Amino acid sequence: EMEKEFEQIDKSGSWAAIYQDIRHEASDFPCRVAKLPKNKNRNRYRDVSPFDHSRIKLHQEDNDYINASLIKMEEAQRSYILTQGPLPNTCGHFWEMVWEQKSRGVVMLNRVMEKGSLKCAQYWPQKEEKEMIFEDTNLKLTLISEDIKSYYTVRQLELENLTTQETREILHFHYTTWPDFGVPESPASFLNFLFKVRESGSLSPEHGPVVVHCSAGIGRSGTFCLADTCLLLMDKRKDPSSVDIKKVLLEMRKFRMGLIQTADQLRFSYLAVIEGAKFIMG
Ligand SMILES: COC(=O)c1c(O)cccc1OCCCCNC(=O)[C@H](Cc1ccc(OCC(=O)O)c(O)c1)NC(C)=O
Repeated sequence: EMEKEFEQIDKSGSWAAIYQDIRHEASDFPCRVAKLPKNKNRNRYRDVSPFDHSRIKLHQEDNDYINASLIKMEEAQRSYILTQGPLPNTCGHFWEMVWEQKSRGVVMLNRVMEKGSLKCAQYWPQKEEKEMIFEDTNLKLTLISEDIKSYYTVRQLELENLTTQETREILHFHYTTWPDFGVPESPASFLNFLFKVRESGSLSPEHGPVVVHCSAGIGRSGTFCLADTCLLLMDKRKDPSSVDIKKVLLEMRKFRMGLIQTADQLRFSYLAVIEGAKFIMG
């Protein structure tokens, strides 16, 4: 399978090379809207922008920009919205996107503070009695319940459109033990987290695209979506060994830049997929 290739790359210690090999072949499209001066304060990293063709547009006549990309995998029949961790002034935009895109789940793969620094705003209420209201996009957010586990937390939230008093349940999956720029020692916990997301229905067709993010929404977020899509493919195809992870990644990079930030994450993606495969086949 892809495991065969794994050893090959591992025994010859050529990951770094194979990873750079993908960076060179990766797609490159314009990000003009993201670069407008008008949107300077809406971007966390100047080097991490959404392409124009695949960017998510907010549904407002004001400024429709938000650093977020719709990754649409045709064959896998799955779509994901990869975005940056919300900034102090984009939290309203963030929840507007979730509402407008009909998303059921939000997957956060980073902690608010990492390496002693702020990597994202506290964009969701931490206490039931303290609901948040985003005045700029006229939305109300409320913590309904919370389940704290060893390496991840699942929060049930309620998002309400104050314009129409319409309400929806949003599931928040918080992977809290993923070292920044690194990868877990064992993919098991990662995979276990992925399946929890799958079991909630948030990745299903009857719902809008799941919202995935870390700090930049490319490294850890990339690893999450690459593994999910790969497993889904082996699951659907008549040949579970026909799934080319490198092909899947590149196909994803057509929609957002920098997916998979280090050769290590690439190696981890291979592991996560290979291991997750053991389940996909009985
Ligand atoms: C490796 O670079 C690429 O693949 C790449 C490319 O090929 C083409 C265009 C852009 C690319 O990627 C561009 C990213 C370059 C790396 N730059 C940085 O460290 C940060 C942004 C960043 C990136 C990944 C992160 O974690 C992700 C995680 O692990 O969860 C993160 O927290 C923050 N920028 C600055 C200057 O503060």
